[PDB]
Amino acid sequence: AEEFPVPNGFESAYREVDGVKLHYVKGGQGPLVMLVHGFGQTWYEWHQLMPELAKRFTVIAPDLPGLGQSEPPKTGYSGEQVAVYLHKLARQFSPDRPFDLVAHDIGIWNTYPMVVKNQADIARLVYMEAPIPDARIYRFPAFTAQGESLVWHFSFFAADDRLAETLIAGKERFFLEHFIKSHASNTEVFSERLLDLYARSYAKPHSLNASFEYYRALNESVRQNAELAKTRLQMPTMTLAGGGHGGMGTFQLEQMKAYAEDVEGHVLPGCGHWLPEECAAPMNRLVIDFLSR
Amino acid sequence: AEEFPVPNGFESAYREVDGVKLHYVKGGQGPLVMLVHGFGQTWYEWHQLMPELAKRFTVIAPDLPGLGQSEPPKTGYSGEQVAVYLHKLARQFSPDRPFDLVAHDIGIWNTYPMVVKNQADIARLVYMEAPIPDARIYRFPAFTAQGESLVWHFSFFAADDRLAETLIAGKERFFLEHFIKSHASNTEVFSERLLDLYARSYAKPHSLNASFEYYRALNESVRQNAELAKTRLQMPTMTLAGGGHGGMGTFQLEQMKAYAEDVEGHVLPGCGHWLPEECAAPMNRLVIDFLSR
Ligand SMILES: CCCC[C@H](O)CO
Repeated sequence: AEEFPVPNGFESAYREVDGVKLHYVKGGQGPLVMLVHGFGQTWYEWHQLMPELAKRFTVIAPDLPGLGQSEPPKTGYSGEQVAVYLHKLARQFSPDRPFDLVAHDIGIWNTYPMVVKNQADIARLVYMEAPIPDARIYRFPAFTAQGESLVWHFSFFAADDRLAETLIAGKERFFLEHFIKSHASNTEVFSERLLDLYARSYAKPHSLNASFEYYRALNESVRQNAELAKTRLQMPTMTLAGGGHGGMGTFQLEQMKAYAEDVEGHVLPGCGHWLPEECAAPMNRLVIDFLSR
Repeated sequence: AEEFPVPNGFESAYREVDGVKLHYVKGGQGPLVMLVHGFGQTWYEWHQLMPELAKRFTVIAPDLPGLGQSEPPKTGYSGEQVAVYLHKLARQFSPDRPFDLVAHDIGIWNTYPMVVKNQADIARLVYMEAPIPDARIYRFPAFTAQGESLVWHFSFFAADDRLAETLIAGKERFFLEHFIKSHASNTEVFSERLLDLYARSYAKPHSLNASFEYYRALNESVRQNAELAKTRLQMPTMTLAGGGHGGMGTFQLEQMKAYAEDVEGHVLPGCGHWLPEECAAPMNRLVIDFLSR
């Protein structure tokens, strides 16, 4: 049983990594590109980009531990722990060459440590729409003159007593629609069918919990990254962010400038947080061209 | 019926003010002091302080519009709108003499405009444990290096689509225990029995909604107060804040200095947001002494 439909020419498969059964969707030929999703979503956010990339690359899109059809991590949900699973998965398919990495939202949190610790393994890097966990996150405001802020959910999701699971259970589809649309410019791309699919996936009890455990580990991830960031990133890097409602704007590139020597950035007007779906055509073009250099 | 037990020698009654039936508890004799509660609670938070004050004052403790046993406001939930109800209620009992005011949490939001617009009616003022709505509220962080921030709930409660009521309805007792304890230093005073009492009151559907409408009106109150604050407060004022987990600390006094000519402030160590219950002895003493000047 597949939670989401597989594109023609791709296969849905699993690999055991350190005792954890990881789900992924894979297709194409050539050097490896790994695409890593974020919160509220699964591998499927990449389903429009995948067949285009597959003309030039071997493409793998895993479900993050605990999410989609992947088993929860057996170590923990901090960025360093999760990055081990993703790094070892990629290396199963690209043992002798460096691979490319594209990540969105918490996919960034879950890959940054393996990028900085294994720089020779990473040919090119694309990061979109999330802060790397560092002290900058403590400056985002709780409330705005226009209403709810961008990241008040950091506290909601990190709270103890299973606050988020307890309040959201039974209302998973309702909450996810609110959350997605509050962070979107182009809400029309999120059809009832698409929202149904994403909601059913993250509503699995272990997935609903896994979702928030990433946030419960965020402060630990920040502390981890304070040490890791002493080593700058050397590989060619591109950042993308949305310039419309829900987007990170200039923050993405400005933060990345502190981490990478060789970085170019784009802000996409008329697009919010969910770039692969809200602004598929220009986002896909920018990623494809950057990786094809 | 009575949601909370009246202290001996006090009466529970109602007064219609501009078409809205307000509930209050009243006792004692002498000059009038009005005690105004905050979010998650009702007049009952004052029930330990009330007998002591009643030896020297006529004491009234109303339920805020829509909360406890008071009807929702008919105008709106902004600070200026709600303050009219409270000012008129007080002046019914003290038409020819100024009265004293003690306010906690959103009790501050709902009284500040009537204090500034009717300064001669207010003899002495005590404010505790919340910001006066102004530009400073936009500087509070969404997330902290320790975990959930003090006021991330501002965004949760203000969110469109009735997000908060939809998630919290039917889980009111769970939510309130988490909210209260997470804002406390001395959590032990919040017995299951006491939490049962508070939760039953705010679980009334009109009360759960009313609670959040105060936050949906917060930006309006900020705009209102930008004009009002052009006139400084002239009457003797005292601020209190908790110095422990969940408390406002030095912020309370520092903000009040911008608003008042004559102000003294105290931070109570080992006490969080819920001063009358967490630290009844020192808080009650500070209030009684200040008013008895
Ligand atoms: C909305 C910007 C991205 C920040 C985090 O990844 C939120 O889940």
